[PDB]
Amino acid sequence: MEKQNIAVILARQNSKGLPLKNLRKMNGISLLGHTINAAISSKCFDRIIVSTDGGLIAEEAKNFGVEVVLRPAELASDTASSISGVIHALETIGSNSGTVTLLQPTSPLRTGAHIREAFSLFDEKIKGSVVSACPMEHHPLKTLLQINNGEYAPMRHLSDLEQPRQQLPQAFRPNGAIYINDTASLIANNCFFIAPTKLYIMSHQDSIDIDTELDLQQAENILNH
Amino acid sequence: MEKQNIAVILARQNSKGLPLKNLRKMNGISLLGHTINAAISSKCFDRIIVSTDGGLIAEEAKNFGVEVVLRPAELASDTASSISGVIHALETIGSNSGTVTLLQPTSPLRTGAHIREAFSLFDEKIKGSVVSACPMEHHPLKTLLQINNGEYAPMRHLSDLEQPRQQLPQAFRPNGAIYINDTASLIANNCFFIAPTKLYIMSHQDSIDIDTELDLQQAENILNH
Ligand SMILES: Nc1ccn([C@@H]2O[C@H](COP(=O)(O)O)[C@@H](O)[C@H]2O)c(=O)n1
Ligand SMILES: Nc1ccn([C@@H]2O[C@H](COP(=O)(O)O)[C@@H](O)[C@H]2O)c(=O)n1
Ligand SMILES: CC(=O)N[C@H]1[C@H]([C@H](O)[C@H](O)CO)OC(C(=O)O)=C[C@@H]1O
Ligand SMILES: CC(=O)N[C@H]1[C@H]([C@H](O)[C@H](O)CO)OC(C(=O)O)=C[C@@H]1O
Ligand SMILES: [Cl-]
Ligand SMILES: [Cl-]
Repeated sequence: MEKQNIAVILARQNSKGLPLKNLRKMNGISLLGHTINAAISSKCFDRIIVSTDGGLIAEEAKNFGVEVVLRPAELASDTASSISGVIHALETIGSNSGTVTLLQPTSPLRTGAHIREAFSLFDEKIKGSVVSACPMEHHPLKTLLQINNGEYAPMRHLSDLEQPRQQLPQAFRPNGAIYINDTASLIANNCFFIAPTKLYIMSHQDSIDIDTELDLQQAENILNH
Repeated sequence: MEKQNIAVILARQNSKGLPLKNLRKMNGISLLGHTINAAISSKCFDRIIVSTDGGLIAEEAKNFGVEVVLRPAELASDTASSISGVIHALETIGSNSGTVTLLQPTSPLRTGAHIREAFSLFDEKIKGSVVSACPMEHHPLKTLLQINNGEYAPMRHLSDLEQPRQQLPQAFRPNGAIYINDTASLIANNCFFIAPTKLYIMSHQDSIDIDTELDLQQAENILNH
Protein backbone atom coordinates (compact mmCIF):
# COMPACT_ATOMS: atom_id res chain seq x y z
CA MET A 1 0.00 0.00 0.00
CA GLU A 2 0.97 3.64 -0.60
CA LYS A 3 2.79 5.86 1.92
CA GLN A 4 0.56 8.30 3.80
CA ASN A 5 1.31 11.03 6.33
CA ILE A 6 -1.32 10.68 9.03
CA ALA A 7 -2.02 13.11 11.85
CA VAL A 8 -3.68 11.46 14.81
CA ILE A 9 -5.16 13.69 17.44
CA LEU A 10 -6.17 11.69 20.54
CA ALA A 11 -9.01 13.54 22.33
CA ARG A 12 -10.92 11.54 24.94
CA GLN A 13 -14.20 13.10 26.11
CA ASN A 14 -14.31 12.28 29.78
CA SER A 15 -11.25 14.12 31.07
CA LYS A 16 -10.69 14.02 34.89
CA GLY A 17 -8.34 17.01 35.55
CA LEU A 18 -10.83 19.47 34.00
CA PRO A 19 -14.33 18.54 32.67
CA LEU A 20 -14.50 18.25 28.86
CA LYS A 21 -10.95 19.56 28.64
CA ASN A 22 -10.44 18.91 24.94
CA LEU A 23 -13.54 21.05 24.11
CA ARG A 24 -12.60 24.01 26.32
CA LYS A 25 -12.39 27.26 24.46
CA MET A 26 -9.25 29.39 24.30
CA ASN A 27 -9.75 32.66 22.37
CA GLY A 28 -13.05 31.43 20.99
CA ILE A 29 -11.87 28.05 19.65
CA SER A 30 -11.69 24.65 21.35
CA LEU A 31 -8.44 22.98 22.30
CA LEU A 32 -9.43 20.38 19.75
CA GLY A 33 -9.96 23.09 17.14
CA HIS A 34 -6.57 24.66 17.78
CA THR A 35 -4.68 21.44 17.15
CA ILE A 36 -6.84 20.60 14.08
CA ASN A 37 -6.17 24.05 12.59
CA ALA A 38 -2.48 23.49 13.32
CA ALA A 39 -2.61 20.13 11.49
CA ILE A 40 -4.59 21.54 8.56
CA SER A 41 -2.48 24.68 8.24
CA SER A 42 0.78 22.74 8.45
CA LYS A 43 -0.09 21.08 5.10
CA CYS A 44 2.10 18.11 6.12
CA PHE A 45 -0.75 15.54 6.30
CA ASP A 46 -2.62 13.47 3.75
CA ARG A 47 -5.23 12.59 6.45
CA ILE A 48 -6.16 14.06 9.83
CA ILE A 49 -7.92 11.67 12.25
CA VAL A 50 -9.39 12.69 15.61
CA SER A 51 -9.73 9.60 17.82
CA THR A 52 -12.29 9.82 20.58
CA ASP A 53 -14.76 7.83 22.68
CA GLY A 54 -17.26 10.73 22.72
CA GLY A 55 -19.84 12.15 20.37
CA LEU A 56 -19.33 15.71 21.59
CA ILE A 57 -15.70 15.45 20.53
CA ALA A 58 -16.60 13.57 17.34
CA GLU A 59 -19.08 16.33 16.48
CA GLU A 60 -16.45 19.08 16.94
CA ALA A 61 -13.98 17.12 14.75
CA LYS A 62 -16.60 16.87 11.96
CA ASN A 63 -17.26 20.64 12.06
CA PHE A 64 -13.54 21.24 11.45
CA GLY A 65 -13.71 18.96 8.41
CA VAL A 66 -11.58 16.05 9.66
CA GLU A 67 -12.08 12.32 10.04
CA VAL A 68 -13.14 10.64 13.27
CA VAL A 69 -12.23 7.26 14.72
CA LEU A 70 -14.39 6.00 17.57
CA ARG A 71 -12.42 4.43 20.40
CA PRO A 72 -13.80 1.70 22.61
CA ALA A 73 -13.87 2.70 26.30
CA GLU A 74 -10.85 0.48 27.24
CA LEU A 75 -8.61 2.63 24.94
CA ALA A 76 -9.94 5.91 26.43
CA SER A 77 -9.73 5.12 30.16
CA ASP A 78 -7.42 6.99 32.49
CA THR A 79 -4.89 4.11 32.43
CA ALA A 80 -4.79 3.80 28.60
CA SER A 81 -1.55 4.76 26.84
CA SER A 82 -1.54 7.12 23.88
CA ILE A 83 0.24 4.46 21.79
CA SER A 84 -2.71 2.05 21.95
CA GLY A 85 -5.05 4.80 20.64
CA VAL A 86 -2.78 5.81 17.77
CA ILE A 87 -2.26 2.18 16.71
CA HIS A 88 -6.02 1.61 16.92
CA ALA A 89 -6.56 4.64 14.69
CA LEU A 90 -3.96 3.40 12.23
CA GLU A 91 -5.63 0.00 12.09
CA THR A 92 -9.05 1.59 11.53
CA ILE A 93 -8.06 3.72 8.53
CA GLY A 94 -5.81 0.92 7.24
CA SER A 95 -2.44 2.77 7.23
CA ASN A 96 0.81 1.01 8.18
CA SER A 97 3.25 2.87 5.88
CA GLY A 98 4.45 6.51 5.72
CA THR A 99 4.47 8.74 8.83
CA VAL A 100 2.18 9.13 11.82
CA THR A 101 2.17 12.25 13.94
CA LEU A 102 0.55 12.52 17.34
CA LEU A 103 -0.78 16.04 18.04
CA GLN A 104 -2.17 16.40 21.58
CA PRO A 105 -4.98 18.98 21.99
CA THR A 106 -3.47 19.94 25.35
CA SER A 107 -0.84 21.96 23.43
CA PRO A 108 -2.89 24.88 21.96
CA LEU A 109 0.11 27.13 21.17
CA ARG A 110 1.67 24.57 18.89
CA THR A 111 0.97 25.84 15.37
CA GLY A 112 1.17 24.63 11.77
CA ALA A 113 4.55 26.38 11.58
CA HIS A 114 5.79 24.27 14.49
CA ILE A 115 4.62 21.13 12.78
CA ARG A 116 6.40 22.16 9.51
CA GLU A 117 9.61 22.89 11.36
CA ALA A 118 9.41 19.60 13.26
CA PHE A 119 8.94 17.77 9.93
CA SER A 120 12.09 19.24 8.41
CA LEU A 121 14.00 17.36 11.17
CA PHE A 122 12.45 13.99 10.26
CA ASP A 123 14.69 11.76 8.10
CA GLU A 124 12.95 9.31 5.65
CA LYS A 125 16.04 7.05 5.51
CA ILE A 126 16.97 6.81 9.21
CA LYS A 127 13.36 6.92 10.55
CA GLY A 128 14.03 8.01 14.17
CA SER A 129 11.37 10.02 16.03
CA VAL A 130 11.00 13.79 16.01
CA VAL A 131 9.61 14.84 19.39
CA SER A 132 8.77 18.39 20.47
CA ALA A 133 10.43 19.33 23.70
CA CYS A 134 11.49 22.34 25.69
CA PRO A 135 14.34 23.05 28.09
CA MET A 136 13.49 22.94 31.76
CA GLU A 137 13.49 25.77 34.29
CA HIS A 138 14.17 23.26 37.09
CA HIS A 139 16.42 20.26 36.71
CA PRO A 140 14.64 16.96 37.19
CA LEU A 141 17.62 15.35 38.91
CA LYS A 142 17.05 17.89 41.67
CA THR A 143 13.92 16.10 42.84
CA LEU A 144 12.65 13.65 45.39
CA LEU A 145 10.34 10.71 44.70
CA GLN A 146 7.92 9.07 47.20
CA ILE A 147 9.01 5.45 47.87
CA ASN A 148 6.97 4.57 51.01
CA ASN A 149 4.28 6.36 53.05
CA GLY A 150 6.78 8.97 54.58
CA GLU A 151 10.11 8.28 52.72
CA TYR A 152 11.54 10.38 49.87
CA ALA A 153 14.46 9.32 47.79
CA PRO A 154 16.55 11.44 45.48
CA MET A 155 15.95 10.93 41.74
CA ARG A 156 19.49 9.66 41.30
CA HIS A 157 22.02 10.97 43.87
CA LEU A 158 21.66 12.99 47.04
CA SER A 159 24.62 15.01 45.76
CA ASP A 160 22.72 15.93 42.58
CA LEU A 161 20.27 17.88 44.77
CA GLU A 162 23.06 20.30 45.69
CA GLN A 163 25.00 20.31 42.38
CA PRO A 164 25.37 23.55 40.58
CA ARG A 165 22.85 23.46 37.65
CA GLN A 166 25.55 23.53 34.96
CA GLN A 167 27.46 20.47 36.29
CA LEU A 168 24.40 18.32 35.53
CA PRO A 169 23.52 16.69 32.19
CA GLN A 170 21.28 18.91 30.07
CA ALA A 171 17.59 18.10 30.52
CA PHE A 172 14.65 18.43 28.11
CA ARG A 173 10.93 17.86 28.71
CA PRO A 174 8.97 16.33 25.83
CA ASN A 175 6.08 18.74 25.80
CA GLY A 176 3.27 16.63 24.31
CA ALA A 177 2.76 18.87 21.30
CA ILE A 178 4.34 16.87 18.44
CA TYR A 179 5.53 13.28 18.01
CA ILE A 180 6.49 12.36 14.46
CA ASN A 181 7.35 8.75 13.58
CA ASP A 182 7.72 6.40 10.66
CA THR A 183 4.49 4.44 10.80
CA ALA A 184 5.95 0.92 10.45
CA SER A 185 8.57 1.77 13.08
CA LEU A 186 5.88 3.05 15.44
CA ILE A 187 3.89 -0.15 14.95
CA ALA A 188 7.07 -2.27 15.46
CA ASN A 189 8.35 -0.49 18.58
CA ASN A 190 4.93 0.26 20.08
CA CYS A 191 6.18 3.59 21.43
CA PHE A 192 6.75 7.20 20.30
CA PHE A 193 10.48 7.45 21.13
CA ILE A 194 12.48 5.54 18.56
CA ALA A 195 16.24 5.80 18.03
CA PRO A 196 17.82 7.95 16.82
CA THR A 197 15.45 10.52 18.28
CA LYS A 198 15.71 14.18 17.29
CA LEU A 199 14.22 16.89 19.44
CA TYR A 200 12.30 19.81 18.06
CA ILE A 201 12.83 22.63 20.54
CA MET A 202 9.97 24.91 21.44
CA SER A 203 9.99 27.75 23.97
CA HIS A 204 8.74 26.91 27.47
CA GLN A 205 6.03 29.43 26.63
CA ASP A 206 4.83 27.73 23.40
CA SER A 207 5.09 24.37 25.27
CA ILE A 208 2.29 25.31 27.70
CA ASP A 209 -0.13 22.50 28.31
CA ILE A 210 -3.59 22.48 29.80
CA ASP A 211 -4.37 20.65 33.04
CA THR A 212 -6.40 23.48 34.62
CA GLU A 213 -8.56 26.56 34.17
CA LEU A 214 -5.49 28.70 35.06
CA ASP A 215 -3.36 27.08 32.35
CA LEU A 216 -6.14 28.04 29.94
CA GLN A 217 -6.20 31.66 31.22
CA GLN A 218 -2.40 31.83 30.93
CA ALA A 219 -2.29 30.43 27.39
CA GLU A 220 -4.86 33.08 26.47
CA ASN A 221 -2.53 35.86 27.88
CA ILE A 222 0.40 34.42 25.99
CA LEU A 223 -1.57 34.18 22.69
CA ASN A 224 -2.52 37.90 22.98
CA HIS A 225 1.01 39.36 22.25
CA MET B 1 29.69 26.14 73.82
CA GLU B 2 26.02 27.19 73.89
CA LYS B 3 23.40 26.16 71.29
CA GLN B 4 22.62 28.88 68.72
CA ASN B 5 20.09 29.05 65.88
CA ILE B 6 21.95 30.51 62.92
CA ALA B 7 20.44 31.69 59.66
CA VAL B 8 22.97 31.67 56.83
CA ILE B 9 22.01 33.46 53.65
CA LEU B 10 24.45 32.70 50.83
CA ALA B 11 24.43 35.64 48.38
CA ARG B 12 27.28 35.78 45.90
CA GLN B 13 27.68 39.11 44.06
CA ASN B 14 28.77 38.03 40.59
CA SER B 15 25.81 36.06 39.40
CA LYS B 16 26.38 34.82 35.85
CA GLY B 17 22.80 34.40 34.59
CA LEU B 18 21.23 37.69 35.64
CA PRO B 19 23.66 40.47 36.65
CA LEU B 20 23.68 41.25 40.41
CA LYS B 21 20.74 38.92 40.87
CA ASN B 22 20.73 38.92 44.67
CA LEU B 23 20.46 42.76 44.71
CA ARG B 24 17.66 42.95 42.14
CA LYS B 25 14.63 44.81 43.42
CA MET B 26 11.20 43.22 43.62
CA ASN B 27 8.54 45.67 44.89
CA GLY B 28 11.17 48.13 45.99
CA ILE B 29 13.31 45.71 48.05
CA SER B 30 16.22 43.52 47.01
CA LEU B 31 16.06 39.74 46.83
CA LEU B 32 18.59 39.84 49.66
CA GLY B 33 16.33 42.17 51.65
CA HIS B 34 13.30 39.94 51.23
CA THR B 35 15.07 36.88 52.65
CA ILE B 36 16.61 38.96 55.48
CA ASN B 37 13.18 40.39 56.43
CA ALA B 38 11.86 36.82 56.36
CA ALA B 39 14.65 35.68 58.69
CA ILE B 40 14.19 38.68 61.04
CA SER B 41 10.41 38.48 61.08
CA SER B 42 10.46 34.69 61.68
CA LYS B 43 12.04 35.32 65.09
CA CYS B 44 13.63 31.82 64.93
CA PHE B 45 17.24 32.96 64.83
CA ASP B 46 19.80 34.10 67.39
CA ARG B 47 22.09 35.31 64.55
CA ILE B 48 21.58 36.08 60.85
CA ILE B 49 24.70 35.91 58.66
CA VAL B 50 24.84 36.95 55.02
CA SER B 51 27.82 35.29 53.36
CA THR B 52 29.15 37.03 50.26
CA ASP B 53 32.24 37.77 48.21
CA GLY B 54 31.02 41.27 47.35
CA GLY B 55 30.91 44.64 49.03
CA LEU B 56 27.67 45.68 47.35
CA ILE B 57 26.01 42.65 48.91
CA ALA B 58 27.84 43.17 52.23
CA GLU B 59 26.61 46.77 52.26
CA GLU B 60 23.01 45.78 51.70
CA ALA B 61 23.30 43.18 54.50
CA LYS B 62 24.65 45.85 56.94
CA ASN B 63 21.79 48.20 56.11
CA PHE B 64 19.27 45.50 57.07
CA GLY B 65 21.07 45.16 60.40
CA VAL B 66 22.57 41.69 59.95
CA GLU B 67 26.06 40.23 60.14
CA VAL B 68 28.29 39.63 57.15
CA VAL B 69 30.88 36.93 56.43
CA LEU B 70 33.24 37.59 53.54
CA ARG B 71 33.82 34.56 51.32
CA PRO B 72 37.02 34.00 49.44
CA ALA B 73 36.50 33.76 45.68
CA GLU B 74 36.93 29.93 45.57
CA LEU B 75 33.79 29.55 47.76
CA ALA B 76 31.74 31.95 45.57
CA SER B 77 32.58 30.63 42.10
CA ASP B 78 29.92 29.01 39.91
CA THR B 79 31.25 25.52 40.79
CA ALA B 80 31.15 26.10 44.60
CA SER B 81 28.53 24.13 46.57
CA SER B 82 26.28 25.86 49.04
CA ILE B 83 27.50 23.53 51.80
CA SER B 84 31.08 24.86 51.64
CA GLY B 85 29.81 28.41 52.11
CA VAL B 86 27.59 27.56 55.07
CA ILE B 87 30.35 25.60 56.79
CA HIS B 88 32.77 28.47 56.12
CA ALA B 89 30.26 30.88 57.71
CA LEU B 90 29.81 28.57 60.71
CA GLU B 91 33.58 28.37 61.20
CA THR B 92 33.90 32.15 60.97
CA ILE B 93 31.34 32.99 63.67
CA GLY B 94 32.46 29.97 65.72
CA SER B 95 29.16 28.01 65.91
CA ASN B 96 29.09 24.21 65.79
CA SER B 97 26.06 23.52 68.00
CA GLY B 98 22.34 24.31 67.70
CA THR B 99 20.64 24.74 64.30
CA VAL B 100 21.73 26.20 60.98
CA THR B 101 19.20 27.28 58.38
CA LEU B 102 20.06 28.08 54.73
CA LEU B 103 17.80 30.75 53.26
CA GLN B 104 18.45 31.38 49.57
CA PRO B 105 17.68 34.92 48.30
CA THR B 106 16.36 33.44 45.07
CA SER B 107 13.15 32.56 47.01
CA PRO B 108 11.60 36.03 47.64
CA LEU B 109 8.08 34.74 48.44
CA ARG B 110 9.27 32.61 51.34
CA THR B 111 8.27 34.57 54.45
CA GLY B 112 8.88 34.59 58.18
CA ALA B 113 5.64 32.59 58.57
CA HIS B 114 7.08 29.90 56.25
CA ILE B 115 10.27 29.74 58.31
CA ARG B 116 8.27 29.44 61.54
CA GLU B 117 6.12 26.66 60.08
CA ALA B 118 9.17 24.81 58.77
CA PHE B 119 10.74 25.03 62.26
CA SER B 120 7.76 23.38 63.92
CA LEU B 121 8.61 20.27 61.81
CA PHE B 122 12.21 20.15 63.11
CA ASP B 123 12.84 17.70 65.92
CA GLU B 124 15.65 18.49 68.49
CA LYS B 125 15.98 14.78 69.46
CA ILE B 126 16.00 13.11 66.01
CA LYS B 127 17.87 15.94 64.19
CA GLY B 128 16.88 15.17 60.56
CA SER B 129 16.63 18.00 58.03
CA VAL B 130 13.59 20.10 57.30
CA VAL B 131 13.65 21.08 53.62
CA SER B 132 11.09 23.29 51.85
CA ALA B 133 9.70 21.68 48.74
CA CYS B 134 6.77 21.90 46.39
CA PRO B 135 4.92 19.47 44.17
CA MET B 136 5.80 19.64 40.45
CA GLU B 137 3.61 20.77 37.52
CA HIS B 138 5.47 18.26 35.30
CA HIS B 139 6.85 14.93 36.33
CA PRO B 140 10.66 14.72 36.27
CA LEU B 141 10.65 11.08 35.15
CA LYS B 142 9.11 12.34 31.94
CA THR B 143 12.37 13.86 30.83
CA LEU B 144 15.38 13.28 28.61
CA LEU B 145 18.99 13.96 29.51
CA GLN B 146 21.83 14.79 27.08
CA ILE B 147 24.45 12.00 27.20
CA ASN B 148 27.82 12.88 25.77
CA ASN B 149 27.54 11.63 22.23
CA GLY B 150 24.66 13.80 20.87
CA GLU B 151 21.95 11.56 22.10
CA TYR B 152 19.22 11.78 24.67
CA ALA B 153 18.46 9.16 27.29
CA PRO B 154 15.35 8.84 29.43
CA MET B 155 15.59 9.81 33.09
CA ARG B 156 14.75 6.27 34.14
CA HIS B 157 12.67 4.27 31.60
CA LEU B 158 11.52 4.99 28.10
CA SER B 159 8.10 3.73 29.20
CA ASP B 160 7.92 6.42 31.93
CA LEU B 161 7.81 9.06 29.20
CA GLU B 162 4.41 7.77 28.07
CA GLN B 163 2.99 6.72 31.46
CA PRO B 164 -0.19 8.38 32.61
CA ARG B 165 0.86 10.98 35.27
CA GLN B 166 -0.93 9.17 38.11
CA GLN B 167 0.82 5.80 37.61
CA LEU B 168 4.14 7.48 38.50
CA PRO B 169 5.61 7.95 41.99
CA GLN B 170 4.82 11.29 43.63
CA ALA B 171 7.47 13.89 42.97
CA PHE B 172 8.65 16.90 45.04
CA ARG B 173 11.13 19.63 44.13
CA PRO B 174 13.18 21.05 47.02
CA ASN B 175 12.59 24.69 46.22
CA GLY B 176 15.74 26.31 47.64
CA ALA B 177 13.82 28.46 50.13
CA ILE B 178 14.51 26.73 53.49
CA TYR B 179 16.94 24.11 54.69
CA ILE B 180 17.00 23.59 58.47
CA ASN B 181 19.57 21.29 60.07
CA ASP B 182 21.18 20.45 63.36
CA THR B 183 24.51 22.24 63.13
CA ALA B 184 26.75 19.34 64.28
CA SER B 185 24.94 16.95 61.95
CA LEU B 186 25.40 19.41 59.05
CA ILE B 187 29.08 19.64 59.79
CA ALA B 188 29.35 15.80 60.13
CA ASN B 189 27.40 14.91 56.97
CA ASN B 190 28.62 17.84 54.88
CA CYS B 191 25.22 18.17 53.16
CA PHE B 192 21.77 19.66 53.72
CA PHE B 193 19.70 16.43 53.38
CA ILE B 194 20.14 14.36 56.50
CA ALA B 195 17.98 11.40 57.49
CA PRO B 196 15.24 11.39 58.51
CA THR B 197 14.33 14.32 56.33
CA LYS B 198 10.98 16.05 56.63
CA LEU B 199 9.51 18.16 53.84
CA TYR B 200 7.86 21.48 54.43
CA ILE B 201 5.37 21.90 51.58
CA MET B 202 4.96 25.24 49.91
CA SER B 203 2.75 26.12 46.96
CA HIS B 204 4.40 26.11 43.53
CA GLN B 205 3.51 29.82 43.53
CA ASP B 206 5.33 30.62 46.81
CA SER B 207 8.23 28.38 45.62
CA ILE B 208 9.00 30.68 42.66
CA ASP B 209 12.71 31.23 42.25
CA ILE B 210 14.60 33.85 40.30
CA ASP B 211 16.79 32.88 37.33
CA THR B 212 15.49 35.63 34.97
CA GLU B 213 13.95 39.07 34.56
CA LEU B 214 10.61 37.34 33.81
CA ASP B 215 10.71 35.34 37.05
CA LEU B 216 11.17 38.68 38.81
CA GLN B 217 8.19 40.25 36.95
CA GLN B 218 6.06 37.21 37.78
CA ALA B 219 6.96 37.17 41.47
CA GLU B 220 5.97 40.84 41.55
CA ASN B 221 2.50 39.99 40.07
CA ILE B 222 2.10 37.21 42.59
CA LEU B 223 3.11 39.45 45.57
CA ASN B 224 0.45 42.07 44.56
CA HIS B 225 -2.67 40.14 45.63
N1 LIG C 1 -5.36 7.39 26.20
C1 LIG C 1 -5.40 8.73 26.00
C2 LIG C 1 -4.48 9.56 26.59
C3 LIG C 1 -4.55 10.93 26.37
N2 LIG C 1 -5.50 11.46 25.60
C4 LIG C 1 -5.57 12.90 25.33
O1 LIG C 1 -4.29 13.37 24.88
C5 LIG C 1 -3.93 14.54 25.60
C6 LIG C 1 -2.87 14.16 26.62
O2 LIG C 1 -3.42 14.05 27.95
P1 LIG C 1 -2.44 13.66 29.15
O3 LIG C 1 -1.42 14.78 29.33
O4 LIG C 1 -3.45 13.34 30.21
O5 LIG C 1 -1.84 12.44 28.55
C7 LIG C 1 -5.22 15.02 26.21
O6 LIG C 1 -5.84 15.74 25.19
C8 LIG C 1 -5.97 13.75 26.52
O7 LIG C 1 -7.37 13.95 26.56
C9 LIG C 1 -6.43 10.60 24.99
O8 LIG C 1 -7.33 11.07 24.25
N3 LIG C 1 -6.35 9.27 25.22
N1 LIG D 1 28.05 28.68 46.20
C1 LIG D 1 26.96 29.46 46.16
C2 LIG D 1 25.85 28.99 45.48
C3 LIG D 1 24.71 29.76 45.42
N2 LIG D 1 24.69 30.97 46.00
C4 LIG D 1 23.47 31.72 45.97
O1 LIG D 1 22.49 30.78 46.43
C5 LIG D 1 21.32 30.94 45.67
C6 LIG D 1 21.10 29.65 44.89
O2 LIG D 1 21.59 29.77 43.56
P1 LIG D 1 21.57 28.47 42.63
O3 LIG D 1 20.11 28.04 42.63
O4 LIG D 1 22.10 28.83 41.28
O5 LIG D 1 22.57 27.62 43.34
C7 LIG D 1 21.55 32.17 44.81
O6 LIG D 1 21.14 33.36 45.49
C8 LIG D 1 23.04 32.19 44.61
O7 LIG D 1 23.53 33.51 44.33
C9 LIG D 1 25.81 31.44 46.70
O8 LIG D 1 25.76 32.55 47.24
N3 LIG D 1 26.93 30.69 46.75
C1 LIG E 1 21.33 23.81 48.93
C2 LIG E 1 21.47 23.62 47.46
O1 LIG E 1 20.85 22.72 46.90
N1 LIG E 1 22.27 24.51 46.85
C3 LIG E 1 22.52 24.53 45.42
C4 LIG E 1 21.29 25.24 44.84
C5 LIG E 1 19.98 24.46 44.92
O2 LIG E 1 20.22 23.11 44.46
C6 LIG E 1 18.87 25.12 44.12
O3 LIG E 1 18.83 26.48 44.52
C7 LIG E 1 17.54 24.44 44.35
O4 LIG E 1 16.54 25.27 43.78
O5 LIG E 1 21.42 25.53 43.48
C8 LIG E 1 22.70 25.60 42.87
C9 LIG E 1 22.61 25.79 41.44
O6 LIG E 1 23.58 26.26 40.87
O7 LIG E 1 21.56 25.49 40.81
C10 LIG E 1 23.85 25.51 43.57
C11 LIG E 1 23.82 25.28 45.06
O8 LIG E 1 25.02 24.56 45.42
C1 LIG F 1 2.78 10.32 23.99
C2 LIG F 1 2.61 10.33 25.47
O1 LIG F 1 3.57 10.21 26.20
N1 LIG F 1 1.37 10.48 25.90
C3 LIG F 1 1.04 10.51 27.31
C4 LIG F 1 1.01 11.97 27.77
C5 LIG F 1 2.36 12.70 27.72
O2 LIG F 1 3.37 12.01 28.42
C6 LIG F 1 2.32 14.11 28.28
O3 LIG F 1 1.10 14.77 27.89
C7 LIG F 1 3.53 14.81 27.65
O4 LIG F 1 3.66 16.13 28.12
O5 LIG F 1 0.51 12.16 29.08
C8 LIG F 1 -0.30 11.14 29.67
C9 LIG F 1 -0.79 11.52 31.00
O6 LIG F 1 -1.76 10.93 31.52
O7 LIG F 1 -0.23 12.50 31.57
C10 LIG F 1 -0.63 10.00 29.00
C11 LIG F 1 -0.31 9.86 27.53
O8 LIG F 1 -0.31 8.49 27.05
CL1 LIG G 1 -7.57 13.98 29.35
CL1 LIG H 1 23.92 33.80 41.55
